[PDB]
Amino acid sequence: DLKDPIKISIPRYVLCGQGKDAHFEFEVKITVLDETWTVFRRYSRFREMHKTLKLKYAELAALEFPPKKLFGNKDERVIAERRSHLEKYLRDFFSVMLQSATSPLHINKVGLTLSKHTICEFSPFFKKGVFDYS
Repeated sequence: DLKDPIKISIPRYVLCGQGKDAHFEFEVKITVLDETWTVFRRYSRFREMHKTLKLKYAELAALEFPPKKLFGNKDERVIAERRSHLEKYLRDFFSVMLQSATSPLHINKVGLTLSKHTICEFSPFFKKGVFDYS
């Protein structure tokens, strides 16, 4: 309960945009303790998060971010595998950030408060934009 405070899943993906602005976005469902919310994020956004946070926190050097091949990303099977790898990435991301003692989210940091608020402050990837919902 308090030892597993952040849960995360990507139950589905959705095709957004029309023409060949058309791209997949992943439905990220996140629960921190009591609070649950959902954001839609394209692969680009996950990668930008990883890059940004990997230089701020060293414990994230051990994390391997899933690559994207140049061709073949219109195949739904590729996208489905991506959903899985991105969900595993997010789950490893939180494992590291909660268990690394050097981390601002270390479960045992004194006075650590954990909420949607502190998570959204920690990374704006998780901040709700226009299609996102609680």
